[PDB]
Amino acid sequence: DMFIKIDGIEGESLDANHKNEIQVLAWNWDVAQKASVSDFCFAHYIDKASPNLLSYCLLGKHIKNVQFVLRKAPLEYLTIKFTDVIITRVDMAGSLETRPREEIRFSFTKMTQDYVMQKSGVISANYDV
Amino acid sequence: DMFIKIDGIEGESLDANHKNEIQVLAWNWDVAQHKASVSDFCFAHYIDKASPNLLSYCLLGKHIKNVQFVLRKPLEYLTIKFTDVIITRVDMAGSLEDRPREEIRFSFTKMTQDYVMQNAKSGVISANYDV
Amino acid sequence: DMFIKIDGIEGESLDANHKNEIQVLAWNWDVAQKASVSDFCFAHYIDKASPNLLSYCLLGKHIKNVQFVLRKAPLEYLTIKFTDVIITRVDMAGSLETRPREEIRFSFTKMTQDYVMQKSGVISANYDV
Amino acid sequence: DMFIKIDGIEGESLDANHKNEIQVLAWNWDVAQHKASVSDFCFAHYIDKASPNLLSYCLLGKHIKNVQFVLRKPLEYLTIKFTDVIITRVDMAGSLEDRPREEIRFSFTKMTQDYVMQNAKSGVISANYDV
Amino acid sequence: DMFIKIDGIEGESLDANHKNEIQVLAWNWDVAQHKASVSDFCFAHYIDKASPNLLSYCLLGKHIKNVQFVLRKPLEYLTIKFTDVIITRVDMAGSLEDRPREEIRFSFTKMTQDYVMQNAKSGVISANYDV
Amino acid sequence: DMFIKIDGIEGESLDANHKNEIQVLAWNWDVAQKASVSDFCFAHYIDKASPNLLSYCLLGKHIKNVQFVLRKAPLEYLTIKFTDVIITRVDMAGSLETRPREEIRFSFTKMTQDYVMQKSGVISANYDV
Repeated sequence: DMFIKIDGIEGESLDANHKNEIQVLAWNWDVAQKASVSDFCFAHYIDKASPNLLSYCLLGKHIKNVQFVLRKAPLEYLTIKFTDVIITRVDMAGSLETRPREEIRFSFTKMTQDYVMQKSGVISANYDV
Repeated sequence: DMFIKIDGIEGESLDANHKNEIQVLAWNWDVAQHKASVSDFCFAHYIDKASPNLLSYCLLGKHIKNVQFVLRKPLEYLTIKFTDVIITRVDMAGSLEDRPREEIRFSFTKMTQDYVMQNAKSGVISANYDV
Repeated sequence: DMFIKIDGIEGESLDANHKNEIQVLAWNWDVAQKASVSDFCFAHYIDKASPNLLSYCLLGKHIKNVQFVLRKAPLEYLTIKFTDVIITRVDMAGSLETRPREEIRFSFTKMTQDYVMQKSGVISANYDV
Repeated sequence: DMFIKIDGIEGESLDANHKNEIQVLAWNWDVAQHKASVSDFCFAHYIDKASPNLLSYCLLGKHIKNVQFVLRKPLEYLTIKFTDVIITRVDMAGSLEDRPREEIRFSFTKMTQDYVMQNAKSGVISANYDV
Repeated sequence: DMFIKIDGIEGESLDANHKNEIQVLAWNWDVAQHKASVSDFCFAHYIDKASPNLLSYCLLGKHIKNVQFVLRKPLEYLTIKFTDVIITRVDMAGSLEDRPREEIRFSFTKMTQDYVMQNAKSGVISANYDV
Repeated sequence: DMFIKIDGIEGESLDANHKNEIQVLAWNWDVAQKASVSDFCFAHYIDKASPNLLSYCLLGKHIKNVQFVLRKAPLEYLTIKFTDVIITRVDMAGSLETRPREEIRFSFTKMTQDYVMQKSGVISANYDV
């Protein structure tokens, strides 16, 4: 299970620990070679958050915190937290065979990546621009 | 179930609530921030009653006042309404591994997107935009 | 069933209503953005019309009328008629698994697109350069 | 069944009517009008008796007088004959998911294409062309 | 079975002989002669204990003294050891059709490659190279 | 069965007639339009020859003769012999599902291509730069 919590933009997950967050279907992020850091990318079904992701994109409205979480099917073993997020792309599509989905890309000035070991410690990275 | 209702251009859906609109097979649309860059709306349908009218409006650059696109579960949970539409592309194709189909792309000056929530509606979340 | 009737260039269909016309296997056509109108494209097996499509292509010989028809498997629900046609490409290929086929592209100065409703009216478009 | 007979370069077909010609696995050729632009004729065969001769003629730019390509149902229903041929390309390849094979492309100054009709022949329709 | 042991960056393999190293899912590396052009070494692993450290070293341009990559049948038949490594790329991705994974590419100033032969070891064949 | 014998660089085939040569998994070569002659290309599993192909590549060390042979599954029906060979590329990769493999490309100043007919004669080609 994968979830993303976006300040001011609710989704519709019915998970007990992530109520009203966005269920993530796919994601990616990369960093190359002072480094070149790409937009963070996720996919979700078109849902409650969709019209607000579109507005925020179209306006360049800033989002204070975003939190992305991966859970084993129930340890939340990976957490990435982002600051000063800007929604930079919204891509939607559907066909006749599940619901339509949308891919979102966003920028950020800071991040923290926490990985949780087992129950042992935590290993972490962060970055700033 | 997906429908598009285009002013002046009837389709041939036999759905009770969408009689004579166009049944949509697939669609896509995007927006990116380098003012947003907003793509043409794209959809596919079988070649039908609407096709020759769509081809004319395209060839002539003829404006269309209102277009309404709807997805349904049976809740109509997403509606996108576009204003002042111009048909920018008509691509048709068929093969023995079919009915032939056609992709339509179009311009617009404004749009509204409404997502409708329901509980076991409660409400609608909306966005709108204007060139 | 799909058929194309080309002035002066017979095919070998044994259909009762389209005797000696060309059976079409695939086709496409597109129009974009005064519009940009592409060549009309069809595929057929290499047949009686093939050497004449090749000659006409190689010479730039003009063809007065071409008629393309789609039939439900028997209403002829779509008709496209073209004027002043030029054969602009001939592409042939085969393998070991049905017969070889050939793709033909042609230009035209005019067209009429008739769609037939049911039995009701007709809706039509045309264009000229 | 597909055969190519190339002057001076025997293959190893064991077909009765095409003894010692080259069996063809695939081919293609095209012509487009921007004088027509006419592509090299292309075919594939297994690496065989003809291959090292084909490779020599290519390397040397050696002219070949006549090449005859035939498709058969058993009516030989299409024949293309080429004149003054130059081998412009030899690409060979093999893998454990085989016999290795080789694609050959060639130049020509003239060609004739004959399509033979039969009823339950009646005739032939032909085209020819000359650089 | 494939392992990579990276100085200062533990993984979480539970293999007896490679405890706390990184299990590798796929890799690639090449060298071409136009001094040879030598590519970054590339590998993939599941997102694990090593990932945030790998991401830090990348972001900072932090040098890593020794990296050792091993393939095993159970003979460890190929070992490549690299010296003075810099992490040049970190690409991560997940989907519902999974654990997410991550590709890592890295720089190096020297490497040694040993291939170990055995009979029913007898020996090792080696190559080494230095920028 | 496909084999390649490289001067000074042994492989590990256990075939009786090609003991200690390199088992080839795939190969290709092409010649186009004085002709443009590509590098000869073969794939093999990472094996005894691998570290020496890498060294020779990295040094530009010359190899006097290379012999490539194809055998029916046992007539050796095709032989290509190369002179003054240079290893120009080494590309390795593996995954979780047989062993890793490596692709090798090499240059040469001369070659002879012998094809064996049946038992009849031989047909041959060669080239020099």
